[PDB]
Amino acid sequence: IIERLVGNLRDLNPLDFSVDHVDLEWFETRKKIARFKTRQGKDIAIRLKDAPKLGLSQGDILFKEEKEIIAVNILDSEVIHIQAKSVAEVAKICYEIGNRHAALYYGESQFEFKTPFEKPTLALLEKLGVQNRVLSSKLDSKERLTV
Amino acid sequence: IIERLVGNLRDLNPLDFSVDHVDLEWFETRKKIARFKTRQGKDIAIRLKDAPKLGLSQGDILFKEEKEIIAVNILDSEVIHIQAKSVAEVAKICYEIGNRHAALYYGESQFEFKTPFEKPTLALLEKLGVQNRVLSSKLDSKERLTVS
Amino acid sequence: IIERLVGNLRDLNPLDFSVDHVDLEWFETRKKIARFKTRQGKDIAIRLKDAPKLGLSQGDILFKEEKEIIAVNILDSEVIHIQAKSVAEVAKICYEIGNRHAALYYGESQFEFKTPFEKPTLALLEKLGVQNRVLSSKLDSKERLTVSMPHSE
Amino acid sequence: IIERLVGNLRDLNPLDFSVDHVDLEWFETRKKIARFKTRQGKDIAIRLKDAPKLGLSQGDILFKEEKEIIAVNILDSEVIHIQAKSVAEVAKICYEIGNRHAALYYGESQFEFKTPFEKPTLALLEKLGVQNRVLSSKLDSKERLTVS
Ligand code: NI
Repeated sequence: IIERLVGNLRDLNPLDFSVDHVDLEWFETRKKIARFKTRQGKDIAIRLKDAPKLGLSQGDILFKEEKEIIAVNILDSEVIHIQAKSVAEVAKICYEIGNRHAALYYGESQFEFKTPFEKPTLALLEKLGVQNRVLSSKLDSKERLTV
Repeated sequence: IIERLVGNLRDLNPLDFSVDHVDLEWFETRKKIARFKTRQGKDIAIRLKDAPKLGLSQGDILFKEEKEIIAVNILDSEVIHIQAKSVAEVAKICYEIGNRHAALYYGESQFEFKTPFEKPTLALLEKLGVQNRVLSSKLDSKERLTVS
Repeated sequence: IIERLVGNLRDLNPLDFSVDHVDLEWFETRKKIARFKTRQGKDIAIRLKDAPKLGLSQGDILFKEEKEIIAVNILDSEVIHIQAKSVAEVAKICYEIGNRHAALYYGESQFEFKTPFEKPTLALLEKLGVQNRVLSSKLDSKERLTVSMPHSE
Repeated sequence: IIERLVGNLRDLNPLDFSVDHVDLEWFETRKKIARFKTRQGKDIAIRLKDAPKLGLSQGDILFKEEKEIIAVNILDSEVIHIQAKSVAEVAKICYEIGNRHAALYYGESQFEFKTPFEKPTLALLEKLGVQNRVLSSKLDSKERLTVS
């Protein structure tokens, strides 16, 4: 029964280790009491203090033992990436989506923002006519914009 | 009844023209119709074709008889003035506010933003710890952020 | 690839059968295109000719060939239950929550109601003080309460 | 400057008095502070200590000198009068209106509620086959449901 995180694979870790991942959808990282069957059949429960608020993230270690580990993996989803030309054009998108109540994440870079696919968020984005694309990928809860 | 934009005395206009405007509070800027009595107690009503979708801007030139101008003044209001420290910070603000369903205006510099004062909001802005000042101020219908 | 329902188990079916439930979370019952894994091996896609409007329900028969059945189990989750004293009160909750854009479901009797636990939704429910216990419980689609989308459909 | 809700009229008091009325719409009762022109000529100096949440109700007695009084008349407005046939349906309605962040008031009959008139809100009410009827009427902020 897991209680606290031993950090992240990201912070090396050249692996090197055996890793059992725990495969979680994006909408599932804030779960607090939970039971899980791991990637390799294994069992693992979670009951956390100072649960990372924003959510659990890519490669979060639930369990390290010698060279054995369990990390969180975060399953890829359908996703609208967004490219604002300008700092104004950012504010505009963001308020807009806010107003919509959609979810919203930072991109890999400056004027990039990903939010889940939804046919009407598309809609919006075309209306105001912005640079988007749908790409199966990864919305780390670390990237989110507070509820 | 009055009908046409002839613009906005931003195109100075160091007057040259004795001025008499109507006073709308900032949201009353999108009546498709209504009547009021101007600031020097004169009369005229409204009708609306093609009046810019965002609302009436500051100094929207209504009437003209020689030099004697009838137009629009937007009263100043209590206003939260936000200074973002980074493009990230902006986005947060906007999403967060736009979600609140509150209303937003672009500011003076790239990173400045203006919304009506409320407590819920001010509050919020401090539970995110952005720097801002509460000021009394005009809100051009033109620097509003749209919604759709 | 599955097309439409074959009724429910409420229509017994005193099983007497081998149900292989597919396991839905509360908000998953309304997709019409999605790929599943039954409780045991089987792969299962759904493409739904005339989906029920409010969603899939408890043990709706997704697949009925011979004895071999595959029905919908709906997972449990933390529900704020709500028992509320009068028609006035009801009317508040509901309004206050619709504004919150939260999910909301008719409970067992005329006065009770269920909603997904979040913290805000609860925090207020005390802040205005209606009777409510939080319970691991099932949220039946059949018993929703339209939707929304928030603001304009 | 007025503070005092000197009281409210319906505590008879059956005039008894000359009473000058000042006429606001429902949307205008909200403020602690701002200014005005009365039925017969005049103009109001005020702020509000205990601005009863809700706001300025009907004939909340503002100023009072002899049989010389002013107080709040509130104008009629189109209103949607709703008759929910059961609590099942009370809930579906309330919720679905709150979901529009629209406005809503307790009724008079038992499964009656009232909300401003808006062409989409209407649109709503018929989709559900809830039965209503649009009437010009009063709106007591003593009757608006809250949102916290
Ligand atoms: Ni909303």
